[PDB]
Amino acid sequence: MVRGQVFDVGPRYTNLSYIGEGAYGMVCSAYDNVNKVRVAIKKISPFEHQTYCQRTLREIKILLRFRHENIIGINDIIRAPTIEQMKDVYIVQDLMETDLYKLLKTQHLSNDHICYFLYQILRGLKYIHSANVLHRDLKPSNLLLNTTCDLKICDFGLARVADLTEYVATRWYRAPEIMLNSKGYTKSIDIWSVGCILAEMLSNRPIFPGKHYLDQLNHILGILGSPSQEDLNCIINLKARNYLLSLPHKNKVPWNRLFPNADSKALDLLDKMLTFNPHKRIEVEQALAHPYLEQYYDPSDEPIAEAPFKFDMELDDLPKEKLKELIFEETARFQPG
Ligand SMILES: c1cc2nc(-c3cn[nH]c3)cnc2[nH]1
Repeated sequence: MVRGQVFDVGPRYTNLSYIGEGAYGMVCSAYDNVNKVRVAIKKISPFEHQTYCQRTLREIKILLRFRHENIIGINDIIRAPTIEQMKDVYIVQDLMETDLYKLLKTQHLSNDHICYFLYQILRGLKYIHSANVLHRDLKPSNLLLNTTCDLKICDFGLARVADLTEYVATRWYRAPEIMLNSKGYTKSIDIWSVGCILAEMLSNRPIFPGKHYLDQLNHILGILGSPSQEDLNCIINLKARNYLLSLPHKNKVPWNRLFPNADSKALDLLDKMLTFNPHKRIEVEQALAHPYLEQYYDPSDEPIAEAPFKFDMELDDLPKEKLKELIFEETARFQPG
């Protein structure tokens, strides 16, 4: 009953309004007749692909266990009463006004707004990393804003525990380790993404907008300069590593040349986040404690996870039929009864 596609969420949720297709499928706003407020509803139809099933179960478990101002929650989950009938799953969340991607398309951001947004992102990320979880897909369209500049991180379908050839909408925010298919990515890949987001807030355009795979690498090298052998210390393809090390030597481009009107403190922090070497890269607590964020930084008001997150049994080894069973169990609490 929307764009020709079924969206059965009534009778509680009425007055459907199409917002847009996303990672999982159709996203609509609806009127919650119980809470007398408009909400956002994700429709997911994952049960034919093993990876989508992973993503869905990942999203549900993470978001139901996390509790933080700067992280989207899950208000309700609608699905069929029997696992046989369950084809679609509807995830109900708070309706936000927009996301950072759209915002950066139309609006210029004051230095104080950039500073505050960055703080909220890192504050949320600090909690996520405290739960021993990597987000792995941080980007402007995954950062939601409400009417009063409150920021929430969303979409944890690609999240893993801190202990890939699938389609993604953009790779402009993926760390060099990820791009080079290394086997040992840590929490620092999220930090790299935030830096990219910081740079985009400062200029309203992406810092590394590659057209294709190898072009993505060239854009990075063109700004940061040629990587050393020590920078390329991850378990990576031997031929790909030799290729990078043989590319024309690039010098590092000064940040103030790319960002002439930016706060010098913002650029110093930006320099710490966009380091090629992951082990050189600044950590989330160190970023929060950077002078640029000093007016907001307060470790007494930055909640961490009560316990490190644990998918008690490992997930990507399970048949899609077993994952469906788990999704059914995790959503049983939201059923009438
Ligand atoms: C959960 C996802 C979501 N998305 C939007 C949104 C994104 N762009 N425009 C609205 C608003 N509220 C939301 N709640």
